[PDB]
Amino acid sequence: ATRDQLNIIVSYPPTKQLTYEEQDLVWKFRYYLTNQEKALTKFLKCVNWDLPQEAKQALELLGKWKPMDVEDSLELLSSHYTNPTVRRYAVARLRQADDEDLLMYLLQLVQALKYENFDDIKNGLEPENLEQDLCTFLISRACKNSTLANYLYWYVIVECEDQDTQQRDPKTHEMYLNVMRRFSQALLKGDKSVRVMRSLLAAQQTFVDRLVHLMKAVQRESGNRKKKNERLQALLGDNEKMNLSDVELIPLPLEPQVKIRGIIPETATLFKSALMPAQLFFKTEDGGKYPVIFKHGDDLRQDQLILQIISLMDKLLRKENLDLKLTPYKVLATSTKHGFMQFIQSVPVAEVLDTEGSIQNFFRKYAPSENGPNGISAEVMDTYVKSCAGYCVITYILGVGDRHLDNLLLTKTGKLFHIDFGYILGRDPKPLPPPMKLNKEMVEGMGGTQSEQYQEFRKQCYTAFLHLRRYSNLILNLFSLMVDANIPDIALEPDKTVKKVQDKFRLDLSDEEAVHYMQSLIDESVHALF
Ligand SMILES: c1ccc2sc(-c3cnn4cccnc34)nc2c1
Ligand SMILES: [Cl-]
Ligand SMILES: [Cl-]
Ligand SMILES: [Cl-]
Ligand SMILES: [Cl-]
Ligand SMILES: [Cl-]
Ligand SMILES: [Cl-]
Ligand SMILES: [Cl-]
Ligand SMILES: [Cl-]
Ligand SMILES: [Cl-]
Ligand SMILES: [Cl-]
Ligand SMILES: [Cl-]
Ligand SMILES: [Cl-]
Ligand SMILES: [Cl-]
Ligand SMILES: [K+]
Ligand SMILES: [K+]
Repeated sequence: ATRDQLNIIVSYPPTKQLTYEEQDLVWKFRYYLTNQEKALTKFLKCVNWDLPQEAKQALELLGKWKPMDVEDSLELLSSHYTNPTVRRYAVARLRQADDEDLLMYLLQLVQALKYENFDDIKNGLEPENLEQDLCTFLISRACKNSTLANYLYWYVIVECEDQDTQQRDPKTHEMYLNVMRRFSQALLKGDKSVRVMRSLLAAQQTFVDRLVHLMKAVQRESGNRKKKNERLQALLGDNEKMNLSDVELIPLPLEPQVKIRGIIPETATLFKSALMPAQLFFKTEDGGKYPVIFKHGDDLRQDQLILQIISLMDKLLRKENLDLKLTPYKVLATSTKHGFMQFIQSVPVAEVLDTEGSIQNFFRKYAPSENGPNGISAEVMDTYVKSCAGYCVITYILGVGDRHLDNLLLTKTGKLFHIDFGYILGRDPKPLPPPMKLNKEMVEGMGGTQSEQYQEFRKQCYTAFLHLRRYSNLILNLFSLMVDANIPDIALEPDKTVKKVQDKFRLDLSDEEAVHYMQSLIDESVHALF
């Protein structure tokens, strides 16, 4: 009875609001839940931190409570929590995570700095252990891991440049400046290995500055795209002036593990789109090539968030031994006005239909198999079905809209994936958008609704939906740290952002019911087509 109600309360998503009755109830069975790590956050939510006496007893129970998982500690860094001890406790719990998991959360943790003590961040500048705040922790971990240092720098530099924040929230703007100042300071006071990282960061910044200047200069050629391409390739050739073809092996901001010698001038060209982004081939240290897209005049931060979340969702699926052949390509804003994207060799589905008439034709042309399904390589088909299922569930959870055949891309190995996430969290250029985004071309690609593939596709959809639901706490916690970020589709309804994602998980349904729900969603989406 009562215990049953308590179990339901602790089972609530981290972002669900407890009623007054639910809160007073939790406060009553405090000592009866100290050994339930998943209940710690619910107790903390039910404490009046404005009352000295109340907070004192609460902090005491914190010390005797079974430590909470790192995934749940993210909740404490949200704006909801202002008690320094709780926030310090959250950092102590985050310290228990390795750098691979920490990097999965860094984007959100940089936003969570908005909820930290600004004066402490500033005062730190030269004129469970709980001595480190978030800023100190991130800087500490970055000094030990150049990959974390890379993303910390760029994530924070972008927030420093944000002119919206500068005008509307000068205090927050200054804080991020102070964060950058604290970072530089720590680097200059570190070991030889640490200090060199600072100059590497500076080398990256100047390279990006010269690339930006290059893009503007290309736009000085008033000719057609061919003429602009010739201007681009010519300017890239002059390392004396642009200094972008021969550099001192600096980490690639988009992917710091990749060291680059410069950009191949002769293979650089501009896309035929309004902003004319450039496809650039970086020369890597081992003689290889890393193709990127560099876009100027666009805020990539919404795309950056979605691809960071898709990367996380892929890793989660992979952890559960489910590889759905996803394409979490890398995105890095280098400013609110420009950034990099990892280029994935592929062809938009609209172009596939224009040139080959169908996905299946395309597959047969490049991946034929006599005994394969519909004369298509079984491996390619298996990749297509899995990637279809993965993105079908992922785009559904994230509420991605504006879905057409030009932002649905396909590789010759069978990988299908989505790009250009200008519409997320339920927004769409059109009203009454389909809840699930499963077009006829996709279903035809796998052999139609009568094909076994289809059935397998739904099976994969079920599996993925159940797996991701298990991580709804982590995913919702990360989104909760984004509610105040300068992201268009979040800024529109900040208060409703987490709810919109939470509802997609249908955590009110059991696993069995959730599979039925997914099936319905798939079947009705296919019926609409039909
Ligand atoms: C024709 C027209 C437009 C595009 S954008 C594109 C592409 C490849 N990787 N990637 C990663 C992110 C965004 N976009 C891409 N391929 C084409 C082909
Ligand atoms: Cl009530
Ligand atoms: Cl109380
Ligand atoms: Cl703080
Ligand atoms: Cl570095
Ligand atoms: Cl402020
Ligand atoms: Cl250097
Ligand atoms: Cl441009
Ligand atoms: Cl191109
Ligand atoms: Cl053009
Ligand atoms: Cl990314
Ligand atoms: Cl193409
Ligand atoms: Cl955008
Ligand atoms: Cl809409
Ligand atoms: K990839
Ligand atoms: K078309």
